[PDB]
Amino acid sequence: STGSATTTPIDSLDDAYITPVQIGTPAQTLNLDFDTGSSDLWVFSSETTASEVDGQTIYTPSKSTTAKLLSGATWSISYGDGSSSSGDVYTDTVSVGGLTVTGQAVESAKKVSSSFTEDSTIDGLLGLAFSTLNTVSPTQQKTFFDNAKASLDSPVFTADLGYHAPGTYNFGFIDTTAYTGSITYTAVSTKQGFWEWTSTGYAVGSGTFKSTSIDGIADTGTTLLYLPATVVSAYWAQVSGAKSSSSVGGYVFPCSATLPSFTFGVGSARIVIPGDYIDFGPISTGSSSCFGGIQSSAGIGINIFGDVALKAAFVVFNGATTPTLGFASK
Ligand code: NA
Repeated sequence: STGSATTTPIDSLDDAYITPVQIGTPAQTLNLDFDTGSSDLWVFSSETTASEVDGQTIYTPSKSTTAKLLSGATWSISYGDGSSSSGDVYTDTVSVGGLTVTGQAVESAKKVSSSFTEDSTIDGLLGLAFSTLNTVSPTQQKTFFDNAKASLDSPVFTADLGYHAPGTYNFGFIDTTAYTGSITYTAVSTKQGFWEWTSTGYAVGSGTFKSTSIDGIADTGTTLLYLPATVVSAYWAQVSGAKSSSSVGGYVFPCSATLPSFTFGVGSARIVIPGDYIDFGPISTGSSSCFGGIQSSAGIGINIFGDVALKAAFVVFNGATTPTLGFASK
């Protein structure tokens, strides 16, 4: 089997991407944030505290003939941005892009933090990191990908995120029309439960490539590119008037600037992030200070290849017995 679904930016900045997901029978379609940095499929639901729901579409298990309470199971998750959610668990039929899993754990939120309530466009998350991070207790649950894997034509999924445009998540196949050149594969460590890999270095603009190992994660659920402070300082030093602002919480730059590209290495291959991808616009409405898309990972404890990086590439998440990542230009 295979599946193919379109993923759509939630706003004009590509802050996140939503993908429609069918849950239950008859289908209830919710727009989920596919997150390769976490391992829970959780949804706004008929159980979510009413004051914490503001425009999201909810999953109502009582209206699904295939829903069953997973008795005694609870979940609770905290993300890198300080957001959180928790609740109880149902099993139900879940389909993405035509690919169906029966008996998927659907984590029903009883509580969500303010950042979720305030984002009306995201109805929940679909985690695609390794199932070792799943938070369900006392019986850990599998991701949608791990439950689909054995049925797939190939044990893979691909992320093809758009810049200010829709893109695609595919399950079970490589679309050889979706990228240019060849795919370069690189090793993955699953020790922390992430798609963790080592970039071979970077360049700023037309500058020389610096060969240096940068360990980080491929995380579709993180907007920005978080790299070591040395690398980030080298990038922003090429933008007149850029500076790190403790008040704003990262590097800002004049909105009048033209940003340089940023290149990262994947083995001997190179992925180029155009400068435009690094512009996240005014820090507040009408400001002439703009927020940068490359930020320091110092204090986060890991480097994160978030959407700024991933949307410059066709990315293969190879879930074979020995996982690997692949990157191609597009
Ligand atoms: Na922000």
